[PDB]
Amino acid sequence: MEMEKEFEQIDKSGSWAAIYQDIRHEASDFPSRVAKLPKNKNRNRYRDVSPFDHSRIKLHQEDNDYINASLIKMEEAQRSYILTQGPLPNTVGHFWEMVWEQKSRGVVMLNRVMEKGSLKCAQYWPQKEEKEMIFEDTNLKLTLISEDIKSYYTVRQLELENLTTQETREILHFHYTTWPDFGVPESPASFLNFLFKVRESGSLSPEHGPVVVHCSAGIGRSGTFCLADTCLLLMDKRKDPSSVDIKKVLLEMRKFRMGLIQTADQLRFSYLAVIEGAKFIMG
Ligand SMILES: Cc1nc(-c2ccc(C(=O)O)s2)cs1
Repeated sequence: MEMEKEFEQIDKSGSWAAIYQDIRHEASDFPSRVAKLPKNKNRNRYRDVSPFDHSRIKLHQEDNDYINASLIKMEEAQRSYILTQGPLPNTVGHFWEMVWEQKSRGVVMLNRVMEKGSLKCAQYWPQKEEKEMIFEDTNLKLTLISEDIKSYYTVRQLELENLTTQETREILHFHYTTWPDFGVPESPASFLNFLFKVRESGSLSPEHGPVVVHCSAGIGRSGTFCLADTCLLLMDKRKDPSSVDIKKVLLEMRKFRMGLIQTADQLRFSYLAVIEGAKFIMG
């Protein structure tokens, strides 16, 4: 496994940060005029990244189409993903209008609501069956239908209504619940267990809209979920599977959203995720 020799090289030489900065240095910088404007400044989780203007998801409202989210389109792999900030209290309604307008089936959440003592997002889904949520500003109802609580994650069925017209759709919320406060998980096994369960739902498949995933600054794990999925997929696609170069794939994703993969631990972990996984894919 070549990636693996290069991986092991790197390990022995203590080069993560140095490879990491290199990618940072060659990354893509694109304008983000929209995020940065006065009116839409209440709409951004702070500290947070900015959606480039060429890639941003447009809301279908005629007065502020703004949301902190991006479309990542991977031509080779035939995968698209929407990456976004954990919603704020003032943007919960926005988040669900995006999910509706974009025909998504799944939402993936890679963090806890509260971490390291602070709120990392607003509690954006109903906690109980009997108590649904109404977002008057975007005219939408959200009802919890079922909950499946497992050892590392939890999966939920949701029913979202478009109150203007009466349509309803099922949305599945996949939540990874055991990403440690500090660092990265030792083994990627649960992480890969989790990615295939999402795959299995149909939420990443071309017959649905793009999967919405949330990455919130100081903690932007989602980059890894996408990076990992795209490489594995390409390994199943090409003739020469050893030609998949995660660095290159990463930079490619970076043309669409700034700063995906937040650290050298996270890059290392990304290699790990893939190597295993590939290995499991061999049997
Ligand atoms: C059939 C599959 N092959 C791979 C890989 C095979 C070999 C690799 C390598 O040696 O680098 S990656 C992943 S899934």
